[PDB]
Amino acid sequence: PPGPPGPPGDDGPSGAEGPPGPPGPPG
Amino acid sequence: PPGPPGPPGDDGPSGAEGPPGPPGPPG
Amino acid sequence: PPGPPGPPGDDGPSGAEGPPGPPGPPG
Repeated sequence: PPGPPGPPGDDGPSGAEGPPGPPGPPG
Repeated sequence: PPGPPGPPGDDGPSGAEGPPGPPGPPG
Repeated sequence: PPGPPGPPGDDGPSGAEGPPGPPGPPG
């Protein structure tokens, strides 16, 4: 009689920080 | 025998908001 | 005995794009 499956894995790491925004308005 | 490994974890959470974009064209 | 835990999940999605940059320098 084999054991039950192990616990579900942890959630992965957080994704990277988002890319920079669009360029600002003209001065 | 031991049970098999558990189900794979979910994807991680979303990253933080990106930084501000480049400064606009000069006046 | 129970199995090993599942592998940790994938890296999450990227954070949202940043806000628009600061306005350009003055003329």
